[PDB]
Amino acid sequence: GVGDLIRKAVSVIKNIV
Repeated sequence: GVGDLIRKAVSVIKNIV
């Protein structure tokens, strides 16, 4: 469900920060 697909994105948000 939701949360697994978003991870790929969220994880990227921190990768830069």
